[PDB]
Amino acid sequence: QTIQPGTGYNNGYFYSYWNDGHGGVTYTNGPGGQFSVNWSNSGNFVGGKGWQPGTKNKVINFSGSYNPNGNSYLSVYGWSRNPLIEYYIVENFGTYNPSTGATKLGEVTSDGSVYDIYRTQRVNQPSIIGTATFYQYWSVRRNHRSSGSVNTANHFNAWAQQGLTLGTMDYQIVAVEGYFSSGSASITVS
Repeated sequence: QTIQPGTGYNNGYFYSYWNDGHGGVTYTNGPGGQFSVNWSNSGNFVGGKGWQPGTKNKVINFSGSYNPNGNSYLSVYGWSRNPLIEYYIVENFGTYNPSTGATKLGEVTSDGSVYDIYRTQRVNQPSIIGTATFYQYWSVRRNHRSSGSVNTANHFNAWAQQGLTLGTMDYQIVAVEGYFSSGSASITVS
């Protein structure tokens, strides 16, 4: 059930699989909300299941295993149009804290941990509307985990209070992203 890069629907859930074409990634869709990624000396990829379009008060449940060997994240990942924003709610990462070198814009408590909030910018990088310059919003969990519940309303409200405004919501998935690393992960979304 391993597939090419692309999006669509599998077992009622929206999925989005993408990579830079380097190779070494194997993304598979499972039953219901299950999806599995296995990669060894890969390029950069983003894959996972969720909802298209996402909403601003959804409660997202994820469970399974996540074992990275290198640079990788596990997060609630999505975009917003107008303004163009790429947002992460990082639950667990590998060898690199994605917020390293980013300015901290506050904290929020949700689902049993404290999240630190950051903003970064991507200049002329690819996006859901083509090459653009856009901001990234990060909610990085302190107590890492590979299963549990995410109340996005807590993060989206905390972001709004600090001056980080989301526009119209695009896709919103539980994604495994990995940049030139190895690992395996099997996540079930609900």
